[PDB]
Parts: sequence; structure tokens; C-alpha cells
Amino acid sequence: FSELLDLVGGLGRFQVLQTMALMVSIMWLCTQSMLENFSAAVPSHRCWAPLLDNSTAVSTSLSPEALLAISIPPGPNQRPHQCRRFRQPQWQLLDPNATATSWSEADTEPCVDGWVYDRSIFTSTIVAKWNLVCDSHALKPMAQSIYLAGILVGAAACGPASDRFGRRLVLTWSYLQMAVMGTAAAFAPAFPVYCLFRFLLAFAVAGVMMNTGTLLMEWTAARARPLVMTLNSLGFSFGHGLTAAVAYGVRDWTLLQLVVSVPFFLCFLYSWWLPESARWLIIKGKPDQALQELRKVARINGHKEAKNLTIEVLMSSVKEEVASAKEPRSVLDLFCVPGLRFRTCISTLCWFAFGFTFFGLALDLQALGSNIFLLQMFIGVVDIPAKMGALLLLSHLGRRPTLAASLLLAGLCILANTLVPHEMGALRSALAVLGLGGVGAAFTCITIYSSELFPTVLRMTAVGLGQMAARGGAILGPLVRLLGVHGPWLPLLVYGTVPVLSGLAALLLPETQSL
Ligand SMILES: O=C(O)CSc1nnc(Br)n1-c1ccc(C2CC2)c2ccccc12
Ligand SMILES: *[C@@H]1O[C@H](CO)[C@@H](O)[C@H](O)[C@H]1NC(C)=O
Repeated sequence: FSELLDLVGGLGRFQVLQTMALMVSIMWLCTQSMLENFSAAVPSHRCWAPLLDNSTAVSTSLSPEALLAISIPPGPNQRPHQCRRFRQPQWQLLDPNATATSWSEADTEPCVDGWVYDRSIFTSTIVAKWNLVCDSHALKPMAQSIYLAGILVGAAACGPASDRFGRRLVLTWSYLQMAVMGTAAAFAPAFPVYCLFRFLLAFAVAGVMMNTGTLLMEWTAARARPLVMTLNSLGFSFGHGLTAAVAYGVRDWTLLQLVVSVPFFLCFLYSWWLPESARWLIIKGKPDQALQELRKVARINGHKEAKNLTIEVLMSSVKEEVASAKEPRSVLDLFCVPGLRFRTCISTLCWFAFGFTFFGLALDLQALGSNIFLLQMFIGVVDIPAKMGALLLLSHLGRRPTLAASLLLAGLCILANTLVPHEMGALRSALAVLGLGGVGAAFTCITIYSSELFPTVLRMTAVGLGQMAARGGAILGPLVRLLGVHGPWLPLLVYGTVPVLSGLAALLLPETQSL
């Protein structure tokens, strides 16, 4: 196949522009996933009460602090209660002789008249729109889990459709679906409808993610392929900073979702000027069209040797890859070789731990640091050197020590974040950023490592099991926060424990770096 690329250019203008065009789309795709740190930010909130809020009433000399003491009981955080109010104004709390036990729980009622939300940071959020608070607290992580389950289902559906219809066609319509469904969610009338449209948006996110990487590799010479995939991975690192920058300017959830959805109408349009893969076209017995794509690429690269692309040269080079079709295989085969049985388990575990920890932590930055814009920016900025240093280390020290060290350090940083006292918010922010950086480095390490642990017959089946494990763990990520009602440290303890246990397990894997 690489002879056709050499007659067409395996690295050059076309590959450069293709890499740029796909990197930008991956940045915006990353913004789509990270959006609910801001679109679904929780404002500080309290019950609606007549004295505080019915401004049509008779004015008085009492200042808002006294009215807040008189109207709403204190809560766990040494702050006003977010879900209860006094049944009648408690004037007896105003005197200096008052005490904390001067009232009883029977004197308090829930927010019958609704909530009042802080508008200083955000104009609106889905939490404030649909009151995803108090008894409905679980609905935010439920929405995030529904999005990630959409990604799981979409990745399941993508493969067969990509093989049946082609990488570029499915990528094109995935772009269109992302644009439509992102626009539709921004105007949703109700919470279930918003969840439906976020699920259908993730369904297309999965296809974009898969077909972008596939369409890059199938047009890139093996010499440049690793660098190209590395740049594809850095697109998300820049997507984090892009999310912080865009969300800083747009403080309204509708406008934010709409703004991050519009770009995909442009991605849809310029996806038509891309060529379909010639490998896929020849494999499907379509040399008449593969030739057209090949000479399109050669024309872009300014390469004259399309004159030598007599159609037979296609039918005598790529044709015989179809020999691989004689033996389809399944996930269950991985565990039928006793030498691979344990290897498979402790690799899939690392994939699961990566996805679980990353989407446990990165989707509630509001719990990890005071300022979420700067914190998002930093989990973007640190991710870059983390990934590239992972590449450097595994190119020098090998795969096993790099994966083990990254996972262990990430887990131990996240555990420390619980141990550092709450007042030292700067150090907690730094440690959270370092933990997520270790998780990203572990993503790099496991992606490269899993492509080497298994025999050629099974490499892609093993990697598929790994990727599906990562998506399944990402689904469980958000739901662990429901443990937070028992204590703020418990979800973080779980998120820190999982990577430690998986990084200890990674010490048992065999090495694959060339000697
Ligand atoms: O959430 C899941 O379903 C499973 S992990 C997932 N899903 N979509 C994406 Br984007 N990722 C991703 C999550 C995290 C990262 C960086 C390394 C920390 C990624 C880097 C490149 C590509 C995808 C990534
Ligand atoms: C608000 O105060 C006005 C004062 O006249 C009163 O008429 C009205 O019923 C009050 N509404 C509520 C909801 O308390």
C-alpha cells in the first residue's frame, strides 16, 4: 500500500491540511464533552421566602443579613440551609441572647415556593432552570451518565456502520448529527428532552472520534503515523483551554451550548472535500473510485506520478489484504488462551481505571478548586507536557514502569487532595491538576502498551475490549458522586483508590520495549 502513497505522497500538503482540519474539529468536540462543568454549574441557592424576596411588601430598616438570619435556618457548611426555611419568621434570633438551639426542626419546611439562585458568576444553568437541587440532586450526574452511555452505544453502533458505509461518509453524517443535536439541546423545553438530545449528541461524538483517527491513519505513511496520532491526542488538550476561554465569555447555558454546536455545521461542509480511504475502496472492490481519490490526493500534494497509477497497480497491491477475512474472531477468544487470560484482565482494568477516574474528576471541577475557569485552563495546559513526557519516558524507560508510575502518582495525588486541609485551596487545586495529568499520561501509556501486549491475531480485539471498558468506566464515573451525601471525601477517595489499585496491577505486565 505504501507504494501508492509514495506515488501520491505519504506526508505532505494533503496530510498537513487534513491533520489541521481534524485537530480543530477534535478541539470543539472536546469542548462539547467538558461543557457541563459550566452549562450545569450549581449556583449557591436558598428557598424563596416572603421577607427576603417579596419586594412588593412594606420596606423596613432591617438589612439583608438580618432578614436572612430571620428567614432561613443555618446548614451544615456554616452557611444558610439550601433546602429548608422557617415556617414563620423567627424574630427571636435577632437578639444577642440568641443561641443555635433556640429553634426546632418542626419549625422548618422545604422550599414550597421554589429556590433563589446566585446570578453573579453565571446568568443561567440547567440546574437553576430545572431545579436539579435538594431532592433532585441526583439528576445532574444522571445527565452526565446518560451522555457517556450515549458515547458507549454510539461507539458500539459506529464500527459496523463505518465498515459498511466508509469512514468519511459516517464521519460527515456524525458531524451533521452533532450540529443538529447540540443546537436542539440548547433550546430544550424540559429536562428529559435535554437528556434525550445530549444522548443523541454523544451518539455522534463517538463516530467522529473513531472515524477521525481511522481516516488519519489510513492516509498516512507508517513513518509519520505515530506523530499524527499524537497530534490528534493533543487536540483535546487544547480543547480544555478552549472550553475555559469560551465559557469565560458566554455565561448563559443556552448560548454556550449553541455557540459550541455551530462550528459543526462548518465541519460538516468541509468534510465533503475530504477523500475516502483508498484502502477501504479497493478492499470493497471499488478501484475505479479509489483511483479518483488517489489522484485527488496527488493533485493536492503537487505530485506528478499520478501518470503511473495505471488502475491495475491498485488491484495487485491492496487486494490481498482480504485474506484476513477468512477468520473472524470475538472478544471471548481473548480468554481461551491461558497465556493471555490474566494479561487481558489486568490490561482491561487499566483502561477501565483511566476512563473511570478521568470522567469522575474532570466533570465536577467545582469540587476540586475555587475558580473553575482557571482550573479547566490548567487541566488543559498541564495535560500537554504530561502526555509528551509520557511519550518521552516510554521511549526511554519502557512501557511497564511508565504506566505504573503514571497511574500510581495520579491516584496518590488524588488521595492527597482529600488529606490536605480544606483551607489550602491552592494546594488542593494543584494536586487535582497533577492527578488528572497523571491520568492523561496513563492514557497515552496504555494506548501504546495495549497495541503491543497481544499477538497480531488479537491486537485489535484486545484494544476494542480495552476501549469498551474505558467507556463503561466513564459511565460509572459520575454516579460515584452520589456517595458524596455521606461525606465530601468519599467520592474522591474512590477516584483515588481505583487508579492506585490498577497501577499496582500494572507492575505485573510483561515488557514490550525493543531491547
Ligand atoms: O469517556 C469515555 O467514554 C471514555 S474516555 C473518552 N471518551 N471520549 C473522549 Br474525547 N475520551 C477522552 C478522555 C480523556 C482524554 C485525555 C487523556 C486524558 C482523551 C484523549 C484523547 C481522546 C479521547 C480522550
Ligand atoms: C407579596 O406582598 C404583597 C403585599 O401587598 C401581597 O399582596 C402578596 O400577596 C404577597 N405575595 C406573596 C407570594 O407573598
